[PDB]
Amino acid sequence: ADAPFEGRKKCSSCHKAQAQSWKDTAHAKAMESLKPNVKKEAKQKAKLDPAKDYTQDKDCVGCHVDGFGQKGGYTIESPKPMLTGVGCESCHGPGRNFRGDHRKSGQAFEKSGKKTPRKDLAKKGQDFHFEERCSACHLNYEGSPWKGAKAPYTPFTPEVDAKYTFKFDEMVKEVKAMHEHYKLEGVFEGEPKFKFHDEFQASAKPAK
Ligand code: HEC
Ligand code: HEC
Ligand code: HEC
Ligand code: HEC
Ligand SMILES: O=S([O-])[O-]
Repeated sequence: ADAPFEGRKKCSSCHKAQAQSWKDTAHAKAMESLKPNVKKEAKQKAKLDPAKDYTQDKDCVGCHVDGFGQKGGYTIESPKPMLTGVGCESCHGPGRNFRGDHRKSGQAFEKSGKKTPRKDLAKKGQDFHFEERCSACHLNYEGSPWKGAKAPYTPFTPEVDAKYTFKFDEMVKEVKAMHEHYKLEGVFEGEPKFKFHDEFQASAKPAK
């Protein structure tokens, strides 16, 4: 089983606070990095060509868009703007099947306070762990600590520069590059629950 990708539109329409915050992160602008003459210095350090247009190179786009190589995902032949940049489904998982449960569950909660178990969403493909997905992009290089590495690899590795060292427990809390967290009403409950969920909700900004 597995759900296809659809893009950021629906998620963004119901979750405007996260979407507006996400919009300003490096992830949202990931495709701009593949354009000619952008990030020239970093590209030279990694021995890449600073003037090359890498926006349609299959050795690069896969980690700068949503669901490359997966059903419903971004393709160089049909590069959907709503799948351009590392977006919502790249971390939360393809949403085709679970976004429907977010709608119905939210309606049920608004009408009667009924909560829905996270177990139902995980069954529909939602990710509440994240490590593996971040790793498929950030730790995808030869000999990396992550067991799933396979080409094409990311040019940006600790070997190129120590700043490219990725540690999940640290980076997932990187407030300068992850979307801000906002308070949830509590529609969903139970396991699997992200290990830092309560920590993030206790420190979250008001839903407004
Ligand atoms: C409106 C019809 C929604 C759409 C479209 C999507 N989501 Fe949703 N989501 C919705 C509700 C009413 C809730 C509960 C909010 C609350 O206050 O409790 C959610 C919740 C989430 C969560 C949090 C899950 C948890 O562990 O508690 C996430 C991470 C989330 N939604 C993500 C998400 C994504 C990526 C979507 C696009 C595929 C998406 N949602 C669509 C309502 C709606
Ligand atoms: C591939 C589809 C990715 C997934 C999944 C995740 N990240 Fe990522 N991240 C990716 C790229 C291509 C970039 C660079 C964007 C650009 O063009 O500039 C990034 C960047 C970050 C950063 C900022 C840079 C840094 O400080 O290291 C952070 C903090 C980051 N990414 C974190 C992160 C986490 C915690 C993820 C899983 C929840 C995650 N990323 C997934 C590509 C991809
Ligand atoms: C996933 C396996 C990737 C492939 C294939 C490529 N890139 Fe990407 N890129 C990836 C990550 C995880 C990051 C973030 C690194 C960090 O920690 O900051 C990036 C980042 C870039 C950047 C920005 C670098 C910086 O600002 O210092 C550029 C310019 C970039 N990537 C270009 C690029 C090109 C041209 C690729 C094909 C040759 C390419 N990347 C592939 C992950 C992945
Ligand atoms: C990986 C780099 C992510 C991207 C891209 C997006 N989100 Fe996210 N989101 C991420 C994490 C690790 C978490 C915490 C999980 C938890 O259960 O605590 C979240 C959480 C949310 C939530 C829950 C409420 C909140 O924390 O604000 C929502 C509604 C949510 N995310 C929505 C969302 C949307 C619409 C995105 C695309 C614009 C999006 N997220 C991208 C990691 C990542
Ligand atoms: O519909 S409720 O989750 O705001």
